[PDB]
Amino acid sequence: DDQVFEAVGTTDELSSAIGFALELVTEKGHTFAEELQKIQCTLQDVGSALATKYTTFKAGPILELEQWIDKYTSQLPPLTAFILPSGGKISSALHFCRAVCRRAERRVVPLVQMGETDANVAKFLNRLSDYLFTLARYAAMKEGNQEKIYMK
Amino acid sequence: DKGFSSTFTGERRPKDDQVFEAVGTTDELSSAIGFALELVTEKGHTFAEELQKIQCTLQDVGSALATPCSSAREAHLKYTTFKAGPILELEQWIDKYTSQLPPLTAFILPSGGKISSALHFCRAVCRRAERRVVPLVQMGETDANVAKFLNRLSDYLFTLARYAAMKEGNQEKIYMKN
Amino acid sequence: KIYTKTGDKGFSSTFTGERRPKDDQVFEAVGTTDELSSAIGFALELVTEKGHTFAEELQKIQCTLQDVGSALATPCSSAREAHLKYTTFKAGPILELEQWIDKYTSQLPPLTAFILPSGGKISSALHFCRAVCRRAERRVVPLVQMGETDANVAKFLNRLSDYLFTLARYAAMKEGNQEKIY
Ligand code: B12
Ligand code: B12
Ligand SMILES: Nc1ncnc2c1ncn2[C@@H]1O[C@H](COP(=O)(O)OP(=O)(O)OP(=O)(O)O)[C@@H](O)[C@H]1O
Ligand SMILES: C[C@H]1O[C@@H](n2cnc3c(N)ncnc32)[C@H](O)[C@@H]1O
Ligand SMILES: C[C@H]1O[C@@H](n2cnc3c(N)ncnc32)[C@H](O)[C@@H]1O
Ligand SMILES: [Mg+2]
Ligand SMILES: [Mg+2]
Repeated sequence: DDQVFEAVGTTDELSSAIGFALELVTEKGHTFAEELQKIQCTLQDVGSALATKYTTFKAGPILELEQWIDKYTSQLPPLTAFILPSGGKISSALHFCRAVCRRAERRVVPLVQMGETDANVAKFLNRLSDYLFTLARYAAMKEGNQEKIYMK
Repeated sequence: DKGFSSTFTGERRPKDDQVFEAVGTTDELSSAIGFALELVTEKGHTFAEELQKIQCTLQDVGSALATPCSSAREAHLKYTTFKAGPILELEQWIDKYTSQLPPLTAFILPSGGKISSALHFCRAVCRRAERRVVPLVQMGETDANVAKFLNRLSDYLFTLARYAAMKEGNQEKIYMKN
Repeated sequence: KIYTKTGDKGFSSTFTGERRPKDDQVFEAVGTTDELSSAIGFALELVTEKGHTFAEELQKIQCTLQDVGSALATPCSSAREAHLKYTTFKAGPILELEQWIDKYTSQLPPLTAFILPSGGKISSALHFCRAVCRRAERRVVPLVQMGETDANVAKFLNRLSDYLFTLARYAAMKEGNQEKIY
């Protein structure tokens, strides 16, 4: 079906964007680079899961992401408004990765609502967007960059 | 719910609604512009300020797209009506750059320095957003000025790409048949 | 002024004079093609040094993608409704792409594994180009199922994805980056 190819291509697109983003880390040894590579592998797993009456998609990564998300929010100031995308090359590419990921979630949702894919796949992509947002904020913080908010 | 989410007026729709594709593509555009902006190394450039104003305006179109006219109460009025001011700004800025650029006579390929390339990418993403917003406008659900703004933003990003290539002294590649 | 405002109400022109809404399948394939070309254009500027052959090949693909856009914007049905010519797409670029694919393929270690997009900035950037190129192919195949666009256009997008993948492996190899596996 053409819906499935669209889901798999958009998940591929997400993974490739994360790959480019990762190439933006200058110093090695950053734990979130390890996390982004684990996410790339999980993304290959959701791409396999989408091609099938639907295959079982392990719920493990969902908890992993949630744990990482709590880890980074614990170090961040409370955010209460919309931020403009910025805050270092890493943070910007991660916000682009975030938006691409939400496009992927929209491409997967019809398949889940039709019974052709495990709901855990959409749940994983939904939480992956929140992880991408919180991580962008954390990278901007660790570089000492503004985090510009607009309101009016 | 999972698979579902809400509009600013309280309508709960499945995550693949026209409005969610619209606001998400508006988000993708704002973020592409964000990376492009992180590519200006030298500070004080006025077009950095312009791209940031555009990011704000885009957050405003995001609110407009998330408030359908068919469900907009009175309190929501200030979001359904999208004043045309930002559009005029774009027109003015384009005129500003056009007086500084050589006359354009051929098809340009995306090129001309990292900023210029990033802006051509942003333009393509902008036109995708325009395609995702037009269905809402032609249905009566979002102010036409939003599509008008995105349509002019495509031309702004194009002339800005050209200006950046000029100021870096990089020469755009021209389309060549065969 | 360079803008006309004839698009301000959501409508636009194909190359046959027809006026369709901006969300039409032809405009979706033309835009996705436009986008792929711009992504290749940005990748083209991660080349550190001068005079790479694959940079010339990419700029050429860009030209060919302009020609793809032109073709896609000329739907065959409106071509016989408007008494226009046939608007063909030649096979030259596909055969060329296949040649370049062979040239790189023959130089890199075989691969049995699924690789993660990575391998340096050029490599990862070309993998992004590859995903976008596939999206273009997916936007074009409905147009050929309906008989509006020559099927060579789809085939060329499909061998362009193969070209970009093998070029990313080739860039990763020449850099000494190793593509990550899992
Ligand atoms: C879904 C799918 C995709 C999805 C998602 C895959 C993912 N998990 O990330 C997307 C769109 C991302 C994709 C991309 C690609 N894929 Co694909 N894909 C498939 C498909 C349908 C199943 C893959 C899968 O998930 N299997 C289950 C998981 C668990 O597989 P796996 O056990 O780990 O092992 C696989 C690989 O080792 C591969 N393998 C086996 N023999 C060979 C030989 C060669 C030369 C290669 C390269 C790989 C390979 O096949 C195994 C089974 O799928 C297969 C077709 C099939 N085999 O039925 C093609 C297939 C594996 N893909 C293929 C290709 C060509 C590619 C791309 C290079 C295409 C491109 N231009 O983008 C890229 C690879 C880049 C990358 N690594 O990201 C070819 C590989 C053979 C070849 N001619 O090179 C296959 C066999 C399709 C075909 N019939 O030609 N793909
Ligand atoms: C449409 C929409 C979007 C659109 C864009 C809207 C825009 N203008 O840019 C898109 C899809 C881009 C989006 C993205 C995000 N959003 Co949103 N979005 C909404 C929605 C449905 C309406 C927003 C709106 O335009 N309101 C009107 C404008 C004028 O309000 P405003 O005065 O400027 O004030 C708003 C902000 O202060 C916001 N706010 C309150 N708490 C928080 C917390 C955070 C972290 C943020 C970013 C904002 C925020 O709430 C106010 C009213 O909406 C609201 C839900 C709702 N309000 O019913 C969710 C909502 C604001 N979004 C939310 C989230 C989580 C996000 C994302 C982080 C999602 C993600 N993981 O990527 C990003 C943030 C992007 C950014 N800041 O750059 C949460 C925020 C609260 C929370 N739980 O943390 C909400 C409340 C939805 C929810 N129940 O989870 N969003
Ligand atoms: N948002 C878009 N996405 C994809 N293709 C488009 C889009 N808008 C226009 N097109 C196609 O590309 C061509 C150039 O678009 P262009 O923006 O120059 O004109 P327009 O938007 O129709 O009118 P205006 O001059 O008011 O912008 C059009 O003739 C049409 O083929
Ligand atoms: C923050 C707001 O974004 C919207 N929203 C929820 N999920 C997605 C998605 N995957 N893509 C785009 N927009 C989404 C909802 O309106 C939510 O309230
Ligand atoms: C690697 C797998 O990708 C699938 N495939 C082929 N073309 C596309 C495309 N444009 N987008 C997404 N998936 C595609 C094939 O079915 C193949 O098995
Ligand atoms: Mg236009
Ligand atoms: Mg024009």
